[PDB]
Amino acid sequence: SMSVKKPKRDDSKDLALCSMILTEMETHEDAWPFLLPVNLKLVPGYKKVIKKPMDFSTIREKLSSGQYPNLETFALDVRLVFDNCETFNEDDSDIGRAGHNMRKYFEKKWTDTFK
Repeated sequence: SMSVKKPKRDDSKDLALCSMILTEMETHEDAWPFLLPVNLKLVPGYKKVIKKPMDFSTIREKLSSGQYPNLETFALDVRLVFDNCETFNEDDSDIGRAGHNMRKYFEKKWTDTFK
């Protein structure tokens, strides 16, 4: 509350660290469904079904241009990638498995870096 602050967590290395995590996800072999925005002209359903599209390239632009206020908002866009994947793909498909793998991969790096 007013004039009563929790001790200050050092957040000066967050930007750098999220960029590292993002690079590691960009270079994973199961990143391919996620590298670029889904073509809304060529994939029936995607536009109407998926209210907030997200992909790694879009995350990378936002991070590089100060569009993440904190590490929580960045983690949200990353999860959104995989939640969208689950909404639109069967678990038993190459893309559905990629999404599950990439989520697991992310959540470990997140925990190992920040918790």
